[PDB]
Amino acid sequence: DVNTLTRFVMEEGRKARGTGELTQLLNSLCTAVKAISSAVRKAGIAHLYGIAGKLDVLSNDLVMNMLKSSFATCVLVSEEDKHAIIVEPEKRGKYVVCFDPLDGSSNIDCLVSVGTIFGIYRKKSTDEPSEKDALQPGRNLVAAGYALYGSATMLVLAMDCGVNCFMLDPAIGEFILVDKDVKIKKKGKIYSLNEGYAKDFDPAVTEYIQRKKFPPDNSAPYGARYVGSMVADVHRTLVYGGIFLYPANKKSPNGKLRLLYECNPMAYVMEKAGGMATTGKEAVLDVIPTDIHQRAPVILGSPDDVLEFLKVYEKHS
Amino acid sequence: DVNTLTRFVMEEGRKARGTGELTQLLNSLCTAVKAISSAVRKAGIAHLYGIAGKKLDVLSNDLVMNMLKSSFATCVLVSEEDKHAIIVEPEKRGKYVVCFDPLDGSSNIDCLVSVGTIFGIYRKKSTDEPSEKDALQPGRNLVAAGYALYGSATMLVLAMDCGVNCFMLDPAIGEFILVDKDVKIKKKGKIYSLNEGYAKDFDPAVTEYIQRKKFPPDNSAPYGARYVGSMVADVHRTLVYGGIFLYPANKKSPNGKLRLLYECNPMAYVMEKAGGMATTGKEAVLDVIPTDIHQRAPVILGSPDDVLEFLKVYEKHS
Amino acid sequence: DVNTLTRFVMEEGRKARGTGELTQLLNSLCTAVKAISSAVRKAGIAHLYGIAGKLDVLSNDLVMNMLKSSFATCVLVSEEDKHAIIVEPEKRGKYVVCFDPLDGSSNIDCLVSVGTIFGIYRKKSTDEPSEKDALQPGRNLVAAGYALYGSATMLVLAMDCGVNCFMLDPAIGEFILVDKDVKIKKKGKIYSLNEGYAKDFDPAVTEYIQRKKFPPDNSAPYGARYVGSMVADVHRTLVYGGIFLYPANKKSPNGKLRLLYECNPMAYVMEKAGGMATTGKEAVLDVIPTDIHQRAPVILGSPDDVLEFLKVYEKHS
Amino acid sequence: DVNTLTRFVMEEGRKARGTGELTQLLNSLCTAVKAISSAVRKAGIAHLYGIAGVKKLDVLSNDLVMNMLKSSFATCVLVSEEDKHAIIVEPEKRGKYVVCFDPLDGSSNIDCLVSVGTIFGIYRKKSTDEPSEKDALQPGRNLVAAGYALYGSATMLVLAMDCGVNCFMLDPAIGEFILVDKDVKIKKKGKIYSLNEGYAKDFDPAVTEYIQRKKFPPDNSAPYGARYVGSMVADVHRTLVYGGIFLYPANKKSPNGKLRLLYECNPMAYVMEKAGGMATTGKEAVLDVIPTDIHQRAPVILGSPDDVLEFLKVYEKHS
Ligand SMILES: O=C(NCCCOCCCNC(=O)NS(=O)(=O)c1cccc(Cl)c1)NS(=O)(=O)c1cccc(Cl)c1
Ligand SMILES: O=C(NCCCOCCCNC(=O)NS(=O)(=O)c1cccc(Cl)c1)NS(=O)(=O)c1cccc(Cl)c1
Repeated sequence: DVNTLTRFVMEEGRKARGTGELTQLLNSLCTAVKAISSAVRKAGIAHLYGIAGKLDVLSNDLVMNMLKSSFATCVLVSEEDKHAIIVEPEKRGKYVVCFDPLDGSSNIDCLVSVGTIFGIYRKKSTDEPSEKDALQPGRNLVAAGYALYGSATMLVLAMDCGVNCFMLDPAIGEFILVDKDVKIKKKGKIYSLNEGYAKDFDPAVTEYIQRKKFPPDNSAPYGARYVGSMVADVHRTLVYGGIFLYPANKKSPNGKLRLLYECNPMAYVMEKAGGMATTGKEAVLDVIPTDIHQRAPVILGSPDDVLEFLKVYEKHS
Repeated sequence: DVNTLTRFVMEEGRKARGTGELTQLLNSLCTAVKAISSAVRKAGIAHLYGIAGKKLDVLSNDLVMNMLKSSFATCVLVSEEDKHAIIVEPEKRGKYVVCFDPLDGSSNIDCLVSVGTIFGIYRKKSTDEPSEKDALQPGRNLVAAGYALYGSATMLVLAMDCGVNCFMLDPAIGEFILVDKDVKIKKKGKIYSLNEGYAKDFDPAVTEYIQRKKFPPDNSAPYGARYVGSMVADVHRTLVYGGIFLYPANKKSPNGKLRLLYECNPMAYVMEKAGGMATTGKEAVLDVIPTDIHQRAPVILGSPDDVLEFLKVYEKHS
Repeated sequence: DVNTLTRFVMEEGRKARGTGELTQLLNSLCTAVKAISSAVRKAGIAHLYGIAGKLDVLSNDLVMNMLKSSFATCVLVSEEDKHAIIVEPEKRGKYVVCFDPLDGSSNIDCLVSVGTIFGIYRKKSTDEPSEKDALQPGRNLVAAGYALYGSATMLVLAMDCGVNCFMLDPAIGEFILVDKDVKIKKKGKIYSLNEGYAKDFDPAVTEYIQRKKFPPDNSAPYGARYVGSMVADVHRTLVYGGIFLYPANKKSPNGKLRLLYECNPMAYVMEKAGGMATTGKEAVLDVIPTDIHQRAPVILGSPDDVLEFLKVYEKHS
Repeated sequence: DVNTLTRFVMEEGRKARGTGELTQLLNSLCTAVKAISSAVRKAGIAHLYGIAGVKKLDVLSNDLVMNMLKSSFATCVLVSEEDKHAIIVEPEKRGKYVVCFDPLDGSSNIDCLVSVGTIFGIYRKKSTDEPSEKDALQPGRNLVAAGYALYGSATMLVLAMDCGVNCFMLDPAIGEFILVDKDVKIKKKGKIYSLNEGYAKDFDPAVTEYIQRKKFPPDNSAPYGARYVGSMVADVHRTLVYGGIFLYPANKKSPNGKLRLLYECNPMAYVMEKAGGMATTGKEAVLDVIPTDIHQRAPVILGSPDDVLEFLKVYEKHS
């Protein structure tokens, strides 16, 4: 039977005997994602160019506004906003959402794939909502995932039931379930990181990547791919297997990607698909945050590959 | 004033006193590209999954083939998807030869990587009966070339004698809107792009060149690295931001991997019309004289300062 | 604050402490309407004409399949099907749906407005579901409405809480609430019927139309509009006021429109909007059907206008 | 073989050995029509209702047609239903054609989602004088091309030229007008009549008798059906496809009718005649009226030729 995101979350909710509030959140989020997709594919650009005589800000406003009006959220953390946004009392629900509304957009002038990353927590205390409600370890996530605006638009939704992938049919504005309960390969053949900054690599990263290009045995060297857009690179990692690295170094001892709305959601998707996500010292999902914009190193992907990285990493520690 | 692809080529043709045949070709191609874009973004995918109770690269080929045949502007069509050249039936024969890659990069489309359509347009040069040999022209002979990139948005980049112009597809109205006129690439960039997974097979010149990007001998900042693995995406980034793109020969591909007629030549032509460069290492891509419609070529292309720097390293290794 | 059909029905259901089954039905119905709208506006028609080298049937297939897979329905009556469709046991829910999947399509070759009409009943008996479960008076409706595929696509949904109008935004595939708790004008200035059958009119209709052209109280004559597509004519009646008539004639002594899936849904929308709908002898919603395809005369619209017709009708007994 | 509006006009132009200027006009017009269609179907309406935290359609449509036509380099004088005076195209963008158009005909009732449309008629500038409003004061006989876009259940462009009438369906997935009906001809006699009978008390006696004949046929034939959308493009297009008659006639309160000659009556009369139909004011062919004011009204009775002739017989009978 055909299945849409709307029908899927309703049915997972009836199984869980839920009240429907998380489904309202996700419905509102999907509406925002269709609106972002439409703007990212440049619907209406002819009007900007005078036929009748910003993008990351618009994406942020869409997500912010749909979530606030969902009546399901109370604290909203965005990559685009210095402080957490506190939902006004009359619209407050029980969930905390951290999101990157248009990840990768700094290079959107070249039409690179971009995406929306999100992580959904249940508010844990009864105190007045504040930034501290978003300072939960990724282990506490209720749901997380991303929309990828690539050759097509796809929503990847990870929850306790696993990882499910929904293709946006723009003819009708429906997310169609096309990949159910997806699992990542145990071991891949692609490595993904910015090798231009090799001079700053931690010595363990240098050795691990050397082994991918120059295997000490008779295996074939890994292929290299690096889009420079986290959603594109992580989704390829999910589909094809392999490893994605944005690691710490001496100049950036905490990495550069942001824990709350980049690393944790991707780490959660990965673990629900049978993959791994490490900072090098611990699981990303076990980091207890102290700053809503704090950075974390991340190495994620096929478990055999992540474990091999950790072997080399331990060797230099 | 607002300008569309349709209006633009018609006006360039009136300037040149043309008969309208190349405009008919380009109109037909743009119709195919909009249909390809629609299918690549998965419009109607719900019907495949049973809402009411062809593979993309095949459909893309059919769209380009059929639109070009019915344009009455072409006589020989070479496609990545077809082993032999397609000879247009006599009643629909026009004067142009088109080599194209209908959905470049589609082998990884299952991860939604950017994909694209690449095309190069020649005038048929011989008076012989149309045949595969009509497509064996060096890229220097191109009349027009370019690509559609199906990325975060769909864009058509069209290079001609007048320069390079970029048109954004507005899917609300099915129009390509002129958004970047007479585009020129930066003289020098800060990004290098190649599959470093083949580092073990690199010839010494490539190895040294890449070492210079990571460990600059003048202690300037290292280049950043980007490699989508989809040629249209990487070349378009190279055009927009500058830098250098490399697909050199390796042990799996001793004659390079990218295809001369419908990947390297069209991108080389766009690059040169934008003030960039494109070389095999031994000569300009556009100067290679093809002998086989699917033959491969090594390619190094992008900002002129960067390609020239590579060629100095190449000369150093003779 | 912005509101979608998805969010609206979900929020009405949470207010009512519902189990979500009617929402699943209405969500499935909205998906089908968007796919019908896409096909009616001829998205993809270029493929039929060979770019790469039925409409009422498709609409019926879209509604049947989405409702079956909603797990909310048990009996389905369609204009297109001789007998009621009984949902297979594993997909059975508690609701009965009568619908006209593409009303007006007989004239779609001239691109007349067309529409989808639906009425939703709860199954009342514990017996195995059967065609007889749809033989309920319109008084028993739980929800009803229509999608109009006109200059734009609009879904009008009537329930106990009133009538709400949602515009389909085709850029994002969302029904946006644009008219809340709609009420029809007490009296309009437009009458709508096929005057081509004047030779067959009952004397009461003849006299009423005479009053519209030659007003006895010195008011201006009514304008006449008759699209010939019931959804288009009824929606204008809702928006501008006035009266719509499809009375009996010699070709159709019981009228021409079908009680279960044309007259009843429109009568229910009208009454929920403060309007009226009568056969001449009784309220449409009070007719107790004995055949799922039975016909009924219908006079509906602004209450002052219908009452004036009934005043003339009673004069002729 | 598939044929699009753009491909069709290029090929008609190469046949005529034309310079392409009219094709540029028609291309620009098609771009505006696709943009009108998008706005009419309410693409983006969610932004008006606060999804992220504004011209009326008839204003937007006029702006779209005006701007696309000016930038076509193919026009010199532009007459719009929306503008009191003709627009004179600036010298650097002047071409040889005069365009009269109604950018969103029927829009006054668009709040009920009635079918609406865009109507256009294209003239060659005949004089060597400086371009002025007078260049639009040509009889419909002089039309080079005319037609309409109907935004109904689907969007269709009907284009009438010397070669006949052709119908192109807009495929909104790709923004292409696809040729679906070639060389269209109207039925010789129809079975539908179309006019606002609510104003019957003001009818001219010939109209009263003709409509009486449609409802109470004197020869035991079947009475005609009645249809009246109230949007001219929708009613005229149904008339083209199914046959019959459409009436917006003069009366004593409105001796010149209500519809506008230059950008409503003339283009529809031209489409009808190119399809083998008729269009009359009652006293003469619409296309033969010589206008003196760009916004002047004309009565119009059009459609299947036997039906129109029957009307004219009734009209002549009442002198
Ligand atoms: O999804 C969840 N539950 C499923 C839905 C059940 O609750 C629906 C509440 C609204 N009620 C109705 O609509 N009722 S009605 O009869 O249809 C009705 C009555 C009157 C008017 C109308 Cl129009 C309709 N729970 S969850 O916590 O969000 C959740 C948990 C786990 C995973 C996930 Cl993904 C989500
Ligand atoms: O584009 C080129 N020329 C532009 C104008 C071509 O005009 C030919 C079109 C056919 N003629 C008309 O349509 N005539 S009409 O009066 O409008 C007419 C008459 C009757 C019915 C109608 Cl409906 C319309 N030349 S080129 O070689 O292709 C070329 C060269 C260089 C760069 C490029 Cl990009 C392209």
